[PDB]
Amino acid sequence: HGMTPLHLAAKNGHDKVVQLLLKKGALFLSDHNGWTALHHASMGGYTQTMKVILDTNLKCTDRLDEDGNTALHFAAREGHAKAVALLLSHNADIVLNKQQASFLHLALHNKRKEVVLTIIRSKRWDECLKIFSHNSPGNKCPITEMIEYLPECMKVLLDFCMLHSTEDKSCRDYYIEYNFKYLQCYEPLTALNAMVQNNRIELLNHPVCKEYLLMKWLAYGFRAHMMNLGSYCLGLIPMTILVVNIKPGMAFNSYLIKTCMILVFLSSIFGYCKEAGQIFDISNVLEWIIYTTGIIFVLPLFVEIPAHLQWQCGAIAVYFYWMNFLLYLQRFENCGIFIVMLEVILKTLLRSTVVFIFLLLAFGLSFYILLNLQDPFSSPLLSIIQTFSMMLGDINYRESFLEPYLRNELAHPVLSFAQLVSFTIFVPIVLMNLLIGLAVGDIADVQKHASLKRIAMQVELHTSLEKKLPLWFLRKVDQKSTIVYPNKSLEMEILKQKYRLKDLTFLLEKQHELIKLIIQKMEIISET
Amino acid sequence: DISNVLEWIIYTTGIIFVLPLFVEIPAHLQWQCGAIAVYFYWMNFLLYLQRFENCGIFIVMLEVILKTLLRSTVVFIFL
Amino acid sequence: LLAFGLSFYILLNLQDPFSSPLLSIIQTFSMMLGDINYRESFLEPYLRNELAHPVLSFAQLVSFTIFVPIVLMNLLIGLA
Amino acid sequence: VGDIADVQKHASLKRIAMQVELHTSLEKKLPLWFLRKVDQKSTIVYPNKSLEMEILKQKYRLKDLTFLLEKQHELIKLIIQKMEIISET
Repeated sequence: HGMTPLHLAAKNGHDKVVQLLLKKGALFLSDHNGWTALHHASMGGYTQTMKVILDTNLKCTDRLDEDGNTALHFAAREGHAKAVALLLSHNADIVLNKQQASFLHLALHNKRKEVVLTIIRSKRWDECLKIFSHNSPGNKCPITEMIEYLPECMKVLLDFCMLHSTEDKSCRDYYIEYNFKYLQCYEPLTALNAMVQNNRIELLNHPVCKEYLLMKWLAYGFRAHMMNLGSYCLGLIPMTILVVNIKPGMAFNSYLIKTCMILVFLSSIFGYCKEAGQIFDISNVLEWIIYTTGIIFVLPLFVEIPAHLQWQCGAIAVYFYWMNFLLYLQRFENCGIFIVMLEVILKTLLRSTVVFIFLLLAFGLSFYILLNLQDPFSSPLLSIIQTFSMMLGDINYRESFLEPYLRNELAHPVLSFAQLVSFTIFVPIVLMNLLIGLAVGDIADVQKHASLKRIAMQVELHTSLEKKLPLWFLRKVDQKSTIVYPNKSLEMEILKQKYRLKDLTFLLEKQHELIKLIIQKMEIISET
Repeated sequence: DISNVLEWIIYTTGIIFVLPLFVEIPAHLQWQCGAIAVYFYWMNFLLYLQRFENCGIFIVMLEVILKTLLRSTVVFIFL
Repeated sequence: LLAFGLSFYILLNLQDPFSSPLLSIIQTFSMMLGDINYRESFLEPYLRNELAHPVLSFAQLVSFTIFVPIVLMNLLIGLA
Repeated sequence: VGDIADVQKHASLKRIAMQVELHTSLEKKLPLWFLRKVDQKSTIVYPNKSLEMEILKQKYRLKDLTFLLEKQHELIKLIIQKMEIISET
């Protein structure tokens, strides 16, 4: 196979033979597949023998195999944290080699926890961040790979980003400093966008990232709504203060309404000045209704219109302004979840109303046919609205059933009561108890991961902004460091147990095979 | 066998509704038979959408609650 | 509530229980539970043609009766 | 709420189990010669138009482990059975 007795001695880790072979000139040969002996000491992590090799000649930390790997890779693959610490104790170079994968990434693909704890805790660390190749097909940054595989190593890395001094003793000046040099690399927010795609919630609740989002929020994110929503609120309020300060009947054409009339008119065509808004299709049809009927409302600034069509256009206007204003509060924090719940139930009900509109059509026609001569069932599309108005428990039953029954105005009396107890079972109880049960299942689904959802919403908001704002403006507003004065699991538990058991049974193989070897080579005379 | 009794009601009262195509009937019994007809047509039409994909689950939920309530209404009818 | 409260104030002004804002908006708050009157508020004015915008009001009403008594009150149960 | 969450517990399986019931109820009614031209058995698509099995996998690895420990321990009994000693007596 190519092996030379220095390599096998380092393969099974016996320090006393590897020192004497080096004392009798072992000459550090490379075998087939290029595995010099320090790779064998790394593959196994026999650090005592590794101390022997390093203290003699040092012409092995630079050797590459036929894969081009160093022994830092093979110590990281088998995950021997004492070995890499001994290797990083000396000046050991790092290369990307025939896979364009580096040393730190290779520790992460084998998911070895303890070595990358010791990597960041050791010195000579920041250049290992910088040595990851850009535009690599499998692993661009190491920090996004740490998000992809080992989140707890990211957590202790974030623990090094946060500083303290004078620990709440005077409590009037208390110093807390953060560092955000890790959350950068162009493409924005890459260390944080990786957290939500690998849905690592504890890293998002880590107080470095909360202060990191609060930096993006206070620099421009809170200012973004004040230019966005504040424009819309400038379109909103002069519609609303117009409708209160005039009666809904008459038509208009003092010294407060004329400026109010033009103000919604300019903001409507300001909405038409954009085909799409600058911040990233329910709102597209909604604003299009909003922008049409706003102009038609204040159209008596230019041409006379009848008051009937004017106020009709105001009805669609003021209803849909505040409806879309509810959609502008969707991208907030304290008010954000209740819109998301509201749209899920609305999307649940609207994909359910294509089913139960026939249920309404059944009772709607059957009440139209049973009790025609009453006024509230005098027509279809009056019987079917009344049936929709009786969904909640608004069955009238006195002026609709009893007071006509005792004067025998019921056409089919035994049928109508039989329809009614069928009705009062069907839509107010079993539909409305179905329709509650869809809500509780959907809201608990939302509240299952709501804390991740509002953060994933908020990091979406900045990344949708960051590809729109010019980068020269970014350069002065980013701070990348804060100074804070406060005086103003069961799945990964078993998964960690699986890797320890799989390592255990692998250690039992080499033990059993070696125990086969003592039987293969042991003399016997007395037992024969 | 819910549809078997349902169509059997559906098929009787349909004929009795349009029975003035052949023999004259009073209007009171005619429209009475139309009331059972148009109510149970759309009720069974809800059962034909049961075997669909986008509309399928809401019938299955509707029948479970109805089977829950109807095995409960033998108790609370005394209440 | 401000959307339907003004929209009912603008659609059916000439009734007494919507005769003013902060009377239309309390009545809209009182119609949260299923207290949509619908007889003396919609039907009995419609058959005498006292509705100013009839196709809009019913279109507002089925939008209303969906929105606040069902999906808000079923949201608000689901938070409980 | 208890019954709907029971339905939504396995609804995605339920609508599929409903749909495969629908075809199999049909397929034993349609004549097989009509089936022969309408089946295609190949498609061409243009888009431009767990915790239980985790422990269960761990049980089989542990049960194999303790079985490997039996043959190891029995063989380790065998080296004691056949090994000479003089100095320790």
